[PDB]
Amino acid sequence: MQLTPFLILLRKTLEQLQEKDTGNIFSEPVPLSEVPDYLDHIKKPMDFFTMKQNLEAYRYLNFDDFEEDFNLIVSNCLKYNAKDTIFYRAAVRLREQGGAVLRQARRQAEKM
Ligand SMILES: CC(=O)c1c[nH]c2ccccc12
Repeated sequence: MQLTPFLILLRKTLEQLQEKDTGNIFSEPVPLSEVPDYLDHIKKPMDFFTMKQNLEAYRYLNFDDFEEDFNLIVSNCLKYNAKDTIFYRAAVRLREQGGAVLRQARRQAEKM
């Protein structure tokens, strides 16, 4: 299995996931200056910009590596934000719509 086609696939998949986050609330790290209690609750922050950096640093070499960080984006947001917020429901929506993107992309990776 070759590295370059796999990274091309992950780049495309990341772009498709970012397209689902229409408010761009997951595009960059949660601003810790605005939420000093965030790290009291969240052990490993994650966001799409950090994922892009990890991808280009060759830190994702299987689909699980990539999907685990996506799941952190979702789970951190569900954990930190109250159920009655836009942010919480945006993580639900991203889990649902992004899971579909991920299933098709993992299938492409399995074809490699
Ligand atoms: C994705 C997320 O939880 C957040 C994204 N931006 C934020 C700002 C304040 C509190 C939380 C957030």
